[PDB]
Amino acid sequence: KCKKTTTCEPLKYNICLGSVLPYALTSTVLAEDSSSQDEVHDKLSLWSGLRNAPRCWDAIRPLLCAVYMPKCEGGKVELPSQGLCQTTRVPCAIVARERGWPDFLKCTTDYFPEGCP
Ligand SMILES: CC1=C2C[C@H]3[C@@H](CC=C4C[C@@H](O)CC[C@@]43C)[C@@H]2CC[C@]12O[C@@H]1C[C@H](C)CN[C@H]1[C@H]2C
Repeated sequence: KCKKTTTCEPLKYNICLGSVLPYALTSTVLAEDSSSQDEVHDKLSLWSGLRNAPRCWDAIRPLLCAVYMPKCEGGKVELPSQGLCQTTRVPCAIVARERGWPDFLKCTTDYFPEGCP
């Protein structure tokens, strides 16, 4: 569905690349490059190397937050939508040409299901 069974843990940080998150629990299961919130914070630091291109940086940040620090509640996590995923393809093409999107950040419907509420 638009949710995935997981383990909820309390957010280590209330902040995701400049934005305050209106929830308290999260999970790392969507970010398949991170096995803890420490590594999540690490990989987000690396993602911050993109803020020299405000074009992509303004687009990719909701995506990064939705994937790396998603809202968890009752053993499930909110999955990022196809709509959100698609909006980053063009303005963040620099990511694709210089190293390439990780598989969990590519716009397949398994990671980013269409028609989410
Ligand atoms: C910021 C940046 C990126 C960090 C991203 C990478 C996509 C995938 C991952 C995997 C993820 O686990 C960690 C973050 C990482 C490495 C993306 C590629 C483009 C760029 O790398 C260039 C380096 C260059 C020196 C300057 N310009 C830099 C930027 C255009």
